[PDB]
Amino acid sequence: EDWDLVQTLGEGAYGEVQLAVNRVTEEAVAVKIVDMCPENIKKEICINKMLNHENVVKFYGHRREGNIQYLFLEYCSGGELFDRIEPDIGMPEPDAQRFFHQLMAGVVYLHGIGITHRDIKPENLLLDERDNLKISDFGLATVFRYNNRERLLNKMCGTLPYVAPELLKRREFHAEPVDVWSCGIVLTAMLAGELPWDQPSDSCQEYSDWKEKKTYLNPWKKIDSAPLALLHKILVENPSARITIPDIKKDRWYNKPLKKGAK
Ligand SMILES: OCCNc1ncnc2[nH]c(-c3ccccc3)c(-c3ccccc3)c12
Repeated sequence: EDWDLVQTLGEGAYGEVQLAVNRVTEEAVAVKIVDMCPENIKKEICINKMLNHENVVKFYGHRREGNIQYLFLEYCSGGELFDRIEPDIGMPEPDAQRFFHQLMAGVVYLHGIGITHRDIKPENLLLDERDNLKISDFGLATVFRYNNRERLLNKMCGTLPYVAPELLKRREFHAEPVDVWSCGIVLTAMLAGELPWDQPSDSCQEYSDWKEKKTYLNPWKKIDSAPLALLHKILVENPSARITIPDIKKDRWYNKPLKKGAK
């Protein structure tokens, strides 16, 4: 089945994404369009074929079509999580907890099959029709485990506000703690409506304030003791002392009843 390109959802750097609706079955699917150094897109396709989870953007197929590559993907009519975050306020705590539960479920899945996303942020977290979170954009993703053997990462990538301090300070570093750190920055953004720092370096005043436990300053003063205590465990400088995902599922705020059922 071939598809018709109706509208443009959003032009994201490398090219554009379009709402491709078939005119027979009316099945809606997003379509990333990248103009082909084609090791970035060919790696993205292989990793996408491995994926199969409720909190990850599904990959249906692809088409070389001469020079223009067409990644067919799951359509998410809700848009980005970025746009559900009101500046300076964040969102209701119950909403933030549900999105965090779904984010952890998706990140647990990826880490279980040996994949790290490497650029988790509200802009890459899409929402479907019933507001379920789905991790998207695996163009920076890579294998950190193969045949039950971990491999350290050496490539610096991602986004500076969301990036863990060890990838700026160390030549090599574990992949999983980096993903956990960025999930913690996403949580901060959901509960405060702002990012805590430009980068986690010692040459950044805001980061140094956080290490000195000065939680009377923004954004920490907007949060609340329960989720803040979880943030104290995630945003630990040393990745070996940093909390893991199994232990995040045992956290008090993570298991606090807050939100009601379906409407
Ligand atoms: O898989 C990541 C590719 N992008 C997408 N994939 C799958 N479903 C999607 N819905 C969207 C989208 C939905 C509502 C409004 C705007 C965009 C987008 C979107 C496309 C470009 C930029 C940002 C978001 C999208």
